[PDB]
Amino acid sequence: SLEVSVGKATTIYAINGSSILLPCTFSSCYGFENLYFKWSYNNSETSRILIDGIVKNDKSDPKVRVKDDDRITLEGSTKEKTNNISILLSDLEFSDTGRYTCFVRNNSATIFLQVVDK
Amino acid sequence: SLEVSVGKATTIYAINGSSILLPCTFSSCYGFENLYFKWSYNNSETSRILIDGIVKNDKSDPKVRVKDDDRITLEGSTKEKTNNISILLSDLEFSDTGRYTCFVRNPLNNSATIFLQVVDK
Repeated sequence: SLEVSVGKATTIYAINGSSILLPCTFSSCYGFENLYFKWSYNNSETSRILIDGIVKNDKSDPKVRVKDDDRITLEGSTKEKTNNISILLSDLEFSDTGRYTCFVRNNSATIFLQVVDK
Repeated sequence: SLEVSVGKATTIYAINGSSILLPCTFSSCYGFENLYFKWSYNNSETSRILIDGIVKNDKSDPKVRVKDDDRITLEGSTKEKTNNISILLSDLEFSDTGRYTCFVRNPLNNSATIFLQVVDK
């Protein structure tokens, strides 16, 4: 049915030492089987995988495949209207400032995360 | 096809005296004809209309119907992969801080939310 979005990208400010939710949802007009998704981190120096996973079908919650940061928790859920593959990043440091890309296969969203003191 | 979103809501910080884009896009697997949309401001006693309009079809850019703030410009466009009905709010003041809602109706309905915080810096 009729869906709305604030876009494929946004900027989030988060507090040093705290946690933050990196939001991403997806949808398909023609269903899906074993959908692959991946969260990655980019800054001007380095790039790396954070977590990836599989959404088996439109009635199964996302499941983690590999994870490269213990501070990350998958916070996904599969419901009638929304396929949620958001992640929680805990114990933030200033070095966590950067671009977070969520890639979905069988498109990409971008979170610009800025870690601040207050 | 395959779409991705950062959600139906976000928070945007903007600078006093400047401008800001309030983003919203919509999608319908069933398509649409003469889709109605409305931007409202919600941190008052009663909600204040900002601008509403119509998207005729998947090949026509959004068009303004009524507008209640001359500081607002529709920045919409209709392309193959994206139905954009964002607006630009110029000449920001601190009183512009609040909740912005973008409502869409297909002749069901849905709504996206922008929490705008105006700061001096």
